Amino acid sequence: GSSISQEQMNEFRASFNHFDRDHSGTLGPEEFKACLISLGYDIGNDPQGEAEFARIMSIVDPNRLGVVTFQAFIDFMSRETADTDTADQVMASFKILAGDKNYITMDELRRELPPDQAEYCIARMAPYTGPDSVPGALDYMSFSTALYGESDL
Repeated sequence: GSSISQEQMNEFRASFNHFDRDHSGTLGPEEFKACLISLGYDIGNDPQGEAEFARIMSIVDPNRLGVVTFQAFIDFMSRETADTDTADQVMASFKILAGDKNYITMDELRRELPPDQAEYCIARMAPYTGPDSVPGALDYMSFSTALYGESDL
């Protein structure tokens, strides 16, 4: 949980691919900086953008290679996306860990999003009372078609 959606990695890969027509797999510090703008970042020829870009280049390239890889900008994106989610990635992730069962426990889903994101998930996930049921059993498969946190929406 707390990660990229299918549509998110789509535009991330596409923008790096749009700017990196050489398919080197890496671009320069200015090229990748303008590549963020394509996603909606105010980081381009602005002194504030330069000030935060200075942080970014130090993370993706502490070796001062003078280049940034697709995976390297993702390394910091993973830190900023820590406190946010989308319905796509949260439902998708449960199926990976609960593919062994037909349901999820509150304990198991807390591994995916340990902060209050888990509590916000329990507040919508359908309850489970099947043969393998435990007091914290929730049917994640069911969540896709039914939720109760927004019953009056």
